[PDB]
Amino acid sequence: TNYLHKTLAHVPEIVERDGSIGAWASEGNESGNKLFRRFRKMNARQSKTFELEDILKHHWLYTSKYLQKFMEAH
DNA sequence: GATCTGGCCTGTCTTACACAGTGGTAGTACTCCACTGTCTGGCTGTACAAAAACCCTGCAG
Ligand SMILES: [Ca+2]
Repeated sequence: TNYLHKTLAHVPEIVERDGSIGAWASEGNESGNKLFRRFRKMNARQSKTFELEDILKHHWLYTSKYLQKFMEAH
């Protein structure tokens, strides 16, 4: 199997090349698709010319350190 | 084999059923900038009088 060669063959080499493995997973991005879905449901403009423009604008807003920092939630 | 007739099909006309909700854009009717000088009315040191509701008291029964 492919996964087996990967996990036996370069793991020490890669964690030497970088210093971790999970710290470069695409994992998080598959989560963020959830986000996209939700936005499309609720903050749509119902116009395919703009729908993406609006979605991207709201998304970017959602992913700024600034506004999250305002989200204290001690 | 001619005839007939109820039941079936096509086409018809009529009453319903989703299409909100979301963002960008604009006109527009409603509201504070700075500058002002002035006045009323709450505040404050005690002393003075006026109401209120009870508690005792006293006379009356
Ligand atoms: Ca209806």
